[PDB]
Amino acid sequence: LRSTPQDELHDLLCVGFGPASLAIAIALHDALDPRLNKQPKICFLERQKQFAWHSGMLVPGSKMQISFIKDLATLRDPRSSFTFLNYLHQKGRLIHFTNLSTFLPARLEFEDYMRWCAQQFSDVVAYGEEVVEVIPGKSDPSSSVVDFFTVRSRNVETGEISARRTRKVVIAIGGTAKMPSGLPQDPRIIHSSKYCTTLPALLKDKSKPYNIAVLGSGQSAAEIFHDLQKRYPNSRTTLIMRDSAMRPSDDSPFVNEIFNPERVDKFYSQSAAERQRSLLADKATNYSVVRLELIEEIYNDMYLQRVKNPDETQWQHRILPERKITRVEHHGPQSRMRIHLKSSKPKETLEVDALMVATGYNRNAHERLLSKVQHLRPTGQDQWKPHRDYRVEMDPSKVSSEAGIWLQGCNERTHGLSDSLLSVLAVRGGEMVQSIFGEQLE
Amino acid sequence: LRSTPQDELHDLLCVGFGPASLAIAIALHDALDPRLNKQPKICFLERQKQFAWHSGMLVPGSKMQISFIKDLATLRDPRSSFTFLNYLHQKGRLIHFTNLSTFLPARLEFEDYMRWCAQQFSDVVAYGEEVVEVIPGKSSSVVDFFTVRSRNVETGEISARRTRKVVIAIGGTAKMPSGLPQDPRIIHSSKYCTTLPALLKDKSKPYNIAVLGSGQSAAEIFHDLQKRYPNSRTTLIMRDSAMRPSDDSPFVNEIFNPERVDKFYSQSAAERQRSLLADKATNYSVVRLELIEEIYNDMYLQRVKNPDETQWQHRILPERKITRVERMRIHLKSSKPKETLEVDALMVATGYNRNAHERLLSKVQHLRPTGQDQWKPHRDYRVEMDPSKVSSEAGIWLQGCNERTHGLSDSLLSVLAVRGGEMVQSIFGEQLE
Amino acid sequence: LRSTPQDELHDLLCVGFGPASLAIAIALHDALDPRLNQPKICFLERQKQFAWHSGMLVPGSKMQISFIKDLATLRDPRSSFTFLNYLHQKGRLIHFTNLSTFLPARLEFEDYMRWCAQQFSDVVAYGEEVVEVIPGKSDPSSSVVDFFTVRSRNVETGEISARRTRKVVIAIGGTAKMPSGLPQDPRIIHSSKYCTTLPALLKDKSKPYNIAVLGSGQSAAEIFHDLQKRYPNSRTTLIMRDSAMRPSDDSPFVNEIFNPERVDKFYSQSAAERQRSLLADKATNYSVVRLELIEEIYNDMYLQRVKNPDETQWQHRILPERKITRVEHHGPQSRMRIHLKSSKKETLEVDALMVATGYNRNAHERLLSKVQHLRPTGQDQWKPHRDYRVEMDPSKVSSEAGIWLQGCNERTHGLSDSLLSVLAVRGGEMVQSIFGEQLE
Amino acid sequence: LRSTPQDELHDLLCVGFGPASLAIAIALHDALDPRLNKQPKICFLERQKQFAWHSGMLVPGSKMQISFIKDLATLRDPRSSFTFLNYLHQKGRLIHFTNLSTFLPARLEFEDYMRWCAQQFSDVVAYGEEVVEVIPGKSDPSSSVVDFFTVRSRNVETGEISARRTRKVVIAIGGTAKMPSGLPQDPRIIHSSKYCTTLPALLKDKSKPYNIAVLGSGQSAAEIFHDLQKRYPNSRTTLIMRDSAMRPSDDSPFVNEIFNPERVDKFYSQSAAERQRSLLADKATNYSVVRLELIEEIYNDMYLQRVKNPDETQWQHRILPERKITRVEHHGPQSRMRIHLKSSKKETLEVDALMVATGYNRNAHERLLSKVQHLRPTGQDQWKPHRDYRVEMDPSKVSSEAGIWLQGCNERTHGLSDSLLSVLAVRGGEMVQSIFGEQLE
Ligand SMILES: Cc1cc2c(cc1C)N(C[C@H](O)[C@H](O)[C@H](O)COP(=O)(O)OP(=O)(O)OC[C@H]1O[C@@H](n3cnc4c(N)ncnc43)[C@H](O)[C@@H]1O)c1[nH]c(=O)[nH]c(=O)c1N2
Ligand SMILES: Cc1cc2c(cc1C)N(C[C@H](O)[C@H](O)[C@H](O)COP(=O)(O)OP(=O)(O)OC[C@H]1O[C@@H](n3cnc4c(N)ncnc43)[C@H](O)[C@@H]1O)c1[nH]c(=O)[nH]c(=O)c1N2
Ligand SMILES: Cc1cc2c(cc1C)N(C[C@H](O)[C@H](O)[C@H](O)COP(=O)(O)OP(=O)(O)OC[C@H]1O[C@@H](n3cnc4c(N)ncnc43)[C@H](O)[C@@H]1O)c1[nH]c(=O)[nH]c(=O)c1N2
Ligand SMILES: Cc1cc2c(cc1C)N(C[C@H](O)[C@H](O)[C@H](O)COP(=O)(O)OP(=O)(O)OC[C@H]1O[C@@H](n3cnc4c(N)ncnc43)[C@H](O)[C@@H]1O)c1[nH]c(=O)[nH]c(=O)c1N2
Ligand SMILES: NCCC[C@H](N)C(=O)O
Ligand SMILES: NCCC[C@H](N)C(=O)O
Ligand SMILES: NCCC[C@H](N)C(=O)O
Repeated sequence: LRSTPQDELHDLLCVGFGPASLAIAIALHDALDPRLNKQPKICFLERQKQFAWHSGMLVPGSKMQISFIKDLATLRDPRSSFTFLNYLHQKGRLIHFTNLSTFLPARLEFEDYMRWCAQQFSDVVAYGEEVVEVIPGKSDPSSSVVDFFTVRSRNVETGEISARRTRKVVIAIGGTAKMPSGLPQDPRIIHSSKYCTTLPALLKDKSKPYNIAVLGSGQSAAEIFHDLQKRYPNSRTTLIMRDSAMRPSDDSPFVNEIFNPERVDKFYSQSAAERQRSLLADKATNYSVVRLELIEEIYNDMYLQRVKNPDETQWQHRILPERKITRVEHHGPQSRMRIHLKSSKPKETLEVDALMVATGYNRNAHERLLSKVQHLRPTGQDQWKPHRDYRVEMDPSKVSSEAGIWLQGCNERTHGLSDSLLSVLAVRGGEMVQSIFGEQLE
Repeated sequence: LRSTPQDELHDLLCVGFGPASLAIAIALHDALDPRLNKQPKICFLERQKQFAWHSGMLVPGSKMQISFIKDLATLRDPRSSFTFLNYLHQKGRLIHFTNLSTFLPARLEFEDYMRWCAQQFSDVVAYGEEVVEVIPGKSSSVVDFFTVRSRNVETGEISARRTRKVVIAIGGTAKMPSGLPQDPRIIHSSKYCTTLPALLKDKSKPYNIAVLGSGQSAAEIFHDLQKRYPNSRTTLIMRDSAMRPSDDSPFVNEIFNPERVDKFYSQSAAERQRSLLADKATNYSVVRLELIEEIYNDMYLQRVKNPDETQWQHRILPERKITRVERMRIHLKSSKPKETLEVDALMVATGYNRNAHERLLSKVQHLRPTGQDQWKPHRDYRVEMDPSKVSSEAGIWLQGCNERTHGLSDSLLSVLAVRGGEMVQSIFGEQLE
Repeated sequence: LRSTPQDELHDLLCVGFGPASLAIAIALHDALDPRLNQPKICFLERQKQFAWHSGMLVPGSKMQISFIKDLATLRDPRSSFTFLNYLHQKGRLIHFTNLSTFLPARLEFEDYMRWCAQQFSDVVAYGEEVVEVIPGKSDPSSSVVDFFTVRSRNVETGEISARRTRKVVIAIGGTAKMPSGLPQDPRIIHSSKYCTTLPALLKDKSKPYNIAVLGSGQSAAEIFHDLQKRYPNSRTTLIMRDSAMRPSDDSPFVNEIFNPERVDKFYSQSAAERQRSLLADKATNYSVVRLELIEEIYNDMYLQRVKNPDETQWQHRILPERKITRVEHHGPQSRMRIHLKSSKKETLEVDALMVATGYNRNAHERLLSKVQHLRPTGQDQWKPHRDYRVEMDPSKVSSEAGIWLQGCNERTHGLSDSLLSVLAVRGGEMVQSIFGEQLE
Repeated sequence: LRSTPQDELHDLLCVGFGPASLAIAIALHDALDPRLNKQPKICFLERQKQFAWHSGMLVPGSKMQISFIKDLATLRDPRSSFTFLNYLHQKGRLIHFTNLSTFLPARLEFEDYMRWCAQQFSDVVAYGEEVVEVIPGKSDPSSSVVDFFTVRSRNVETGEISARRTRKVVIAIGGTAKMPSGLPQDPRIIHSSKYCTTLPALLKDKSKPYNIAVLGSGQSAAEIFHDLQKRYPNSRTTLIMRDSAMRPSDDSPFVNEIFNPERVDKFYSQSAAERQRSLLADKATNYSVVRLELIEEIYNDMYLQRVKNPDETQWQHRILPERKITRVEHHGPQSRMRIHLKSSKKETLEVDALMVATGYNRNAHERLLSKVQHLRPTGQDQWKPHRDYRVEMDPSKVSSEAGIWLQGCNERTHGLSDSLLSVLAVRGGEMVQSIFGEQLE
């Protein structure tokens, strides 16, 4: 994809360059390849200084939780140059991965696969750009009708505010860390999204006997609890969960069909109540769950401590189920905080050097980013309403049919449990290219 | 165990000789064995003509869903002669089972294990006897024994036995949808292997057979039908969108540990009810993952041959409910808050109710304390009796129907070895000291 | 690929259209595709349509090789002839993803190869059984051989036809191997003819036939296991010389001998090291069974032990360390009498004996008999170079003419030679060696 | 079992208190329990200061490679108190092990079970006792036939020599470390049997970037190669194997029937040629093989290194196949040795240690029995045990009330299960009937 001058009127601007935007960029490339099919002025803005995929949780040994066939191209076109298999071949690694007999690459490897993808679009991506607002624009003096948008971004290095004009906008900014409201702010209280990048700076000495607590019972909580035991081999770690136990993620094959690309149509057209009941019944596919293999390795590690000492209170690493944090003392010059625990049903204290908080994410950042254009929604809406093709509803007497804003990655409530994942990314990128660029390339 | 003359006043009579009563019999044997602990008058009444474990569902290839370590003795005393490993050694099969490298024996094999246990108690078990009522007795207004009346299934004659203590261990009764009519071609899962072959005699005919439900039994029946009638057209009808996997992940699975019954029983009703609901995936409306996948590959091969799933020989109809049954004509609607199948048979795999003891005890429920509409079992499974109406040497115990008070392990094999031990100490404890 | 008129001088004629030749046609197609980067080519195939070992497409049989080792992906994952691309064209890619397996059903993997093969219909002549490769000399003044005449028998009409080509590839797989001393009888059927021939012999699926199976490898286990479902009342007997079925090896360090990049290193080794290396890796391919199938068969036997502790009474039995000493097959009797002795006093009466004893890969020697005098003086076997071209006497054969062997070269090229393992990459090298300079 | 006074004439003296002898003592207990069936003078001598099972190879995370049902009692009688399942019950862990859902306990745990068994026989076991010779004895001067043996043991603490008299002797001494001949003696060259016990004493600082080499391709080499990478996370380890690859151990179910106890009869009665051919064809069940799960993990580790750098030669931890050591230079002050390698059809490594995982020889019984070697029948140069493991003696030189039995060193005559735990439970039973059968009847 060729770059467009920054001051020119773009056909599309995407906010964020994570996998969701990357799959749009790939799909456009493939849609423009005569070899694969029957140029738009595009750019991408990403706040990070270079492409990176959840680097705070690139835990040593952590694995993907989705078949590599669900990559950024293969489900739309296995012939694409951006398949995961073509990447291995380009690296001289395909025969070697074949002998792994796994559908589950290491997270480190799949991120390098996406880095290999992203770097081929570097001419159309501006890194170190934090988008802060979308502002309406009207190109014609005669009309009060909005027919473009001005996107404003702050450069993370200079702080300078730059402005770009585009006819259409995509918001693909993933999630922001979700914290329990009652925890106080403190350098020693670190969300899972920043585990690998900040906790080593906080606890520099790998051999010191730190007390480190982990809050949560889902995949990130189990991976952090397990990694800590290897990363700090002399530590005393504690897993604090509201649930009675870690529970297994569900990717049994019939259940897993809710993630098929062709289900988005059927999910979207069902009623709101039916959608919420469906999301709840399938909660075990994605939320507050741990891969069984990790459950079993952690259970075996607990069992070995039981062999060595039958008294669980003396174990080096413990799990405290059905617990909730009632108070955290974080004042004073001392190394450690005092966490107060009660049962999580409708006394005990831990002194810890750090509390890792694995409570997931919110996906509501588009509301702050779009506030200066929310007066363009149809009358009476307090939320953005994406259509099946992901374009939000605008008042048609206020917005031209040539302008629009699309949302990506935050539509689980309307489009299904695959919306925030990689599951439908290859196909969605294709649908998006037809939606945003169809008539232009036709 | 030696027999007691039928006309004598027993120390204990157990109603039903399924695994729960068998473990009680085994625990008593071990309690009386000097090798294991350095005789009470007992007897068992069983409706079936001989020992059998869910004979309607011994489908070919069906496996146990619980480790063989959870047999009728091992968790209580690994040295017992009634362990599953001791049974295999007695059969000359222990080295061969070792090499299977499985904790989950065939259900056919596990039934044989318990049959082998049961035959060692043949002298105290009366088979072909349907208990029909438990009546109070007064040896005064204080009740100090119970008269248990049973109908012989062969003669129909009503026999009567007197006992100081009674155990009700009668498992469950088939739970049916209220809207199904009575017809020989509508069969609960409990009678699948024993009744459907007599109905569908010719294995090669193109029968249409429907299977109702989405749990382990529905999947086993659905899958077995395709092998048993290879030209049939089968349909699995589920209210749910998919079969879901059973959970025995190791931390979740500790709720079935024997020492958790103490903590579970002492929790409040609300905590017990919420605990049961969150752990529902361990036992209800769930299928062993291996079977889900096996069935999925079978669907996949049909997809290879025909991309149109509506033309497939064997189908799954998710999110459906039966609205009427009129070959029978099944009418289906969506199960969310006009389809028809014509079927030669309807298999109904909807589980069980365990409330059959209430009718069996109806004539003694006036001995409960004032204001009770249900039997209230204590931790040791003894039901509360009015202390001014029933002597303390008399009482009634419930087994297998106490999930609400004692946890999800109550109707399963999980805690039987240990529970038998508690039951023998509960019921015969002071007698043996 | 466009067809070449039959009477014209071809650049390449391949004998056989199985997977080995199929990887060649796909490779040449891709070499000519501008997205990824015409010779006069034709393929002759004895079968009337494309088919891959149809006698052993037993129900539930699975591949023993990763779908990644299909006919294109290791050479170019972008090719249109990949297995993942096949699934996508059939609208089945998402459903296969949820299978979570690298091992498709053999029935499915054959449909993928048929789907590929159908795109070359214009350059494949089916129903043509090649019978000889004859020398040709274009110049009456020269004694030099510079083209070859391939004669093929029409399987329907019996008519013989001749096609001329400068270069020949022999890609004809293997021939059924039978133990000498078994006699010929319609009730004695090699594994290669199981699905196509046994139903014609034993028509009644419910009759209590006695059926014996000879061998201890993958096909023997699959036939033994399939018979029990196909004839549910039968008595089956698996007769093995070995003491037990042994598991096939695709553990990851060992499995690298099948890497495409091992063909160079293996080939450059001496005969002794090559003969020794093949021997040490026998468990990857010969007289071995998929562990999962071993475990299933074992579970079936254990259940019979639950039902009856006397092994002699079992419906289905395995007889280890046995050899067949004699077969009585004349007489009006439906059944044969197989006489057994230990292989270090048994008779079986059987309605059929299935023989799962593998293949020989020497059939090209008869097909090349009329050109073997072009070999260098003193050779008794065709000597394939690294690029699979056989050594010819350079004073007898022009440098523009040659013959290549495919699939029969394990002795020089390693255990992957007769499998699907290196076909994608080998198809590509073959196109470079045969057509490289032409496409310059 | 009740102890017998040291100076008295014993019925049985066992050299060694490892698993083979432990199953015999357990079997004798169970034979004497009226609870299990319808006391002989016994004592056990063990060189180690207390019971231990290959503690040099109790690698963290190491698993058993045999189902727990093949413990020290269960195949002979599941009702014994010495079963693995009963041990868990005594330790209050049975339900917790059940939820593990594995037939393969940790090596750490299974050793603890045998320690739990062994401690119940502490009264008949003399630890720290190295038996050095067995000496013929004649109770009647005028008769020329031997009817007892004197077993002499050296105390590892004091050096004091102790002699004990017995009518029957069992030799159950496991193996001695087998080293390749061309390797020299050096403290930085340590056999695998001494890994956990010696290597940390050599390489004290776990964080320095040591070069450590491992020689071999079987289970022990892979276990040590994998463990070094976690134990010394900054080290560079090298696995050197003569074979081209690590190969999976075979315990598939039909092949695995060779370890069934009832097969010992059929195997023993085969001719030497058939037995030698049988051992070779089933070699992948026990020799130069690694548990598949470990192979796959080591392979995943190599693959991740390939992800980080495609050039193998720059990798931290490497595997060098089809290699042989042609020379080791180890003289001088330089901390590292120089290993010289050639293909096994000029490469050199500087190493701080060479771990040698080359298995064992089981011929130590010949030196120990040298002073009784003249009692064998004429023309034998090796001890030949009968099916019941009793060695052949000249019947004119030794009374029938006396004899010597071998345990664990009889693979050649009794099958691949002989050196393992596979038949210990049943064999212990046969041994008590052979040695004490008439005595208890
Ligand atoms: C540790 C961990 C592990 C997994 C997963 C999450 C996490 C945290 N996921 C789910 C995950 O959401 C998914 O893998 C993708 O990251 C979805 O990509 P998105 O593009 O929607 O956003 P994502 O968070 O990937 O990327 C969003 C981008 O937007 C940028 N951005 C934010 N604000 C901006 C602004 N104001 N201006 C410009 N740019 C901005 C961010 O920097 C980021 O680069 C997953 N899914 C799956 O299918 N399989 C799996 O195995 C996993 N595993
Ligand atoms: C098909 C199937 C498969 C499984 C299971 C159930 C079913 C239906 N279960 C759970 C099952 O309930 C449990 O294994 C035991 O059978 C419970 O034993 P009870 O004897 O308490 O009931 P159960 O039904 O076993 O026994 C009750 C007995 O009383 C008799 N009876 C009833 N009424 C009577 C009367 N009025 N008079 C005299 N006798 C009477 C009955 O005939 C029966 O023999 C299971 N659990 C587990 O832990 N692991 C597993 O894998 C499975 N698998
Ligand atoms: C039951 C079974 C199962 C498997 C396998 C074989 C068998 C029999 N194979 C091994 C097999 O060799 C391989 O898969 C490929 O078929 C190799 O194909 P070839 O083209 O080399 O010849 P192959 O035998 O496939 O086909 C050669 C073709 O040549 C044609 N032909 C022969 N002689 C002729 C003549 N005289 N005139 C004209 N045409 C002629 C034949 O008709 C045939 O179609 C396998 N491999 C693998 O990599 N993974 C696996 O899981 C398996 N599984
Ligand atoms: C690291 C490792 C791991 C395993 C195994 C071996 C090794 C090295 N084995 C095989 C192993 O040989 C077997 O488990 C038992 O050790 C066999 O016991 P032995 O009694 O033959 O003695 P073993 O070799 O156990 O012990 C012999 C004893 O004799 C003593 N002794 C020696 N000489 C003496 C003397 N001169 N005087 C006094 N005492 C003396 C020694 O001190 C020692 O205690 C195994 N098997 C299996 O079935 N499953 C498995 O998973 C494994 N795993
Ligand atoms: N959390 C990851 C879920 C991935 C999903 N099961 C899929 O197969 O697409
Ligand atoms: N017969 C199967 C050979 C496949 C080979 N192990 C491979 O991985 O290429
Ligand atoms: N090397 C350990 C051998 C274990 C053996 N396969 C058995 O089943 O006894």
